[PDB]
Amino acid sequence: RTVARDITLLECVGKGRYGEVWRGSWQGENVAVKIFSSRDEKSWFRETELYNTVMLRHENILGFIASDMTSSTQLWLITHYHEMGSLYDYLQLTTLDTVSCLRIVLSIASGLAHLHIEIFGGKPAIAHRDLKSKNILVKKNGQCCIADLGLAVMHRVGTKRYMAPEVLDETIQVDCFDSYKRVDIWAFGLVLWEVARRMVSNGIVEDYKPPFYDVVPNDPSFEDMRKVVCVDQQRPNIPNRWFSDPTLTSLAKLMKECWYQNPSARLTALRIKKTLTKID
Amino acid sequence: ARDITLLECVGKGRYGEVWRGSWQGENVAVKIFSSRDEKSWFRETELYNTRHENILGFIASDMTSRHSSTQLWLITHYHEMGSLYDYLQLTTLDTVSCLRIVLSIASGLAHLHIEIFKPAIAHRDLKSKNILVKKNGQCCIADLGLAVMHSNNPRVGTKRYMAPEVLDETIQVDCFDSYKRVDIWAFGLVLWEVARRMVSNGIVEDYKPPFYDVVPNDPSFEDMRKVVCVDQQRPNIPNRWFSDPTLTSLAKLMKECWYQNPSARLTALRIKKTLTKID
Ligand SMILES: COc1cc(-c2cncc(-c3ccc(C4CCN(C)CC4)cc3)c2C)cc(OC)c1OC
Ligand SMILES: COc1cc(-c2cncc(-c3ccc(C4CCN(C)CC4)cc3)c2C)cc(OC)c1OC
Ligand SMILES: COc1cc(-c2cncc(-c3ccc(C4CCN(C)CC4)cc3)c2C)cc(OC)c1OC
Ligand SMILES: COc1cc(-c2cncc(-c3ccc(C4CCN(C)CC4)cc3)c2C)cc(OC)c1OC
Repeated sequence: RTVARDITLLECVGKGRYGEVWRGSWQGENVAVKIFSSRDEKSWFRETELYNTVMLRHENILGFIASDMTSSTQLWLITHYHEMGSLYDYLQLTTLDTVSCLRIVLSIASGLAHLHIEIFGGKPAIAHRDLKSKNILVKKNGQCCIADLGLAVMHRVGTKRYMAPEVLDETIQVDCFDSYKRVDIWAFGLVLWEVARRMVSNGIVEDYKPPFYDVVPNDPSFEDMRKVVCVDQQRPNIPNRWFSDPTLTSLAKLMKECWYQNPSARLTALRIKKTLTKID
Repeated sequence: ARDITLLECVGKGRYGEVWRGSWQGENVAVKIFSSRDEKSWFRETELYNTRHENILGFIASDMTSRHSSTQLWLITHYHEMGSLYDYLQLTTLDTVSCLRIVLSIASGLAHLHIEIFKPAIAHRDLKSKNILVKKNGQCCIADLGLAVMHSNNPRVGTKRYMAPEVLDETIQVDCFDSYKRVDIWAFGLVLWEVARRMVSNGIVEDYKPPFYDVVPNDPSFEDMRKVVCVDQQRPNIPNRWFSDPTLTSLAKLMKECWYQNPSARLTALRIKKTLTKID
């Protein structure tokens, strides 16, 4: 039999330190091709090792197609393609209503709970370790999927803006898998804040801002972040207008329970999921 | 043109399957791994991320999945003439062919073993089936699925070729030098398999695998341990070899691969040097 490995690279939809993401075509089908830089080659190996250990298949987890190494060395990760792009891009120039806001955040919680839970007979527990709005893609059915398991760990390293206090102050209990779950929940709390801001209530909505936009520069340093999160113990602002909306009022409670300095006190993904199904 | 056509199965076993294929009008080899061997696929892909005339040449490595099923591919150059194990079955050697083969294996292994500033690599599964014969009469080493790097769970490769310290599980698991030493033991056995097939004074031995005479067919780990560790057996040197200067030199080399004390064994580089001195 023939094995069609020909993947046409049609347009570049991302270019960073990680390398490049291309919209590609394989047998008429849209695929996403991440071409890794030498800088980021370790992320190809860790993600490939993860998918070689457990083939994750979930609505809210970016769909794996292939890992390819070709002879210098070329490292490609091939996934399902989501034309609407990242949540980060989508929130820039889209507002939400109650239904579309809750659909996004419950799909993210569902993806994250699925990563975090050990399923027997099954999958190991997985912590993502780089959860942010850029690593969440928007699907046409209004649900989201979590992308980029390049830093993931199965039972410091992530984007500085989203790092939990225990990462920034190096108190993270590195011997405890639960520590990495708790770091994901912190970041989930920030993403929730970024989404809730874009949900309209009483004709009011906040403009898109990244977490801590008002207290750190662009490309905050480790020290910038540690002073805000660890020393001053600052948390993102909850606007007054949220307290006139029952949904944003319940989401405010939820995000604050993801932001405790004490990691053990934070909600679990499974608890967040239960709470989000009782909202509306 | 990334397209690959699978033309015919050249091998089938617990490791999976290997296929002669076409790719850009060139012959290639395509290994599709068994589910059992997924960790080897990943380890080999890591190794190949680190090129040499006597190492199986890498083209590509792929993990593919839809739904619950995964395929693991390794694409390499194709060697028409097959494995050394195959080649030795119904070919005899003269002095020049015999040394060319063993000097090329020693070169490949020296290249694996030596850090370039490429890490140091111990193969851990050296055997005639994991060596391929090139048209120029030289060989290349294949199968880095168990290979270890230096700038992991059980102690196991192919039973018949396992070093005494592997069979009695006294091997220094944390010492990289231990893994090089296991390669030299197995290389000694490959030297013996090859030398048996070199004609001297109108005499040649039939192809036999290491320990053919002293263990049951398809020997167990206990079987190998009994003969290597308890009975202290080594492959027999046919007396006819001692009439030949080359086979006399090779018999001396392979005994310096077979000391029970791993620290006593020659280095790949010393074997390369000695084989370069022999004519
Ligand atoms: C190697 O590389 C790539 C390959 C492919 C690709 C193209 N056609 C067919 C396949 C295929 C899948 C499964 C079987 C068999 C094997 C197991 N048996 C039990 C029955 C089923 C055969 C063939 C693949 C894997 C796509 C790629 O990209 C999307 C590849 O990467 C560039
Ligand atoms: C986070 O990480 C990964 C993401 C993806 C991925 C999958 N679908 C779609 C996209 C995408 C497409 C298009 C835009 C923009 C382009 C400009 N304008 C027209 C709006 C749209 C953004 C994003 C991406 C980036 C693939 C990956 O790997 C192959 C990723 O790495 C795991
Ligand atoms: C990697 O990606 C894609 C691959 C393919 C594809 C192409 N040929 C053959 C296959 C295949 C066939 C059969 C088995 C199984 C059947 C059950 N049992 C008997 C074991 C063997 C597995 C695999 C696939 C999955 C199609 C895709 O999309 C249409 C892919 O997505 C881009
Ligand atoms: C050991 O290891 C790997 C080997 C190879 C490989 C490369 N060239 C040629 C071959 C070959 C061709 C043909 C025969 C013939 C011999 C006589 N006849 C009765 C049976 C068939 C044998 C062997 C192979 C097996 C590829 C691999 O992966 C791509 C290997 O895995 C690392």
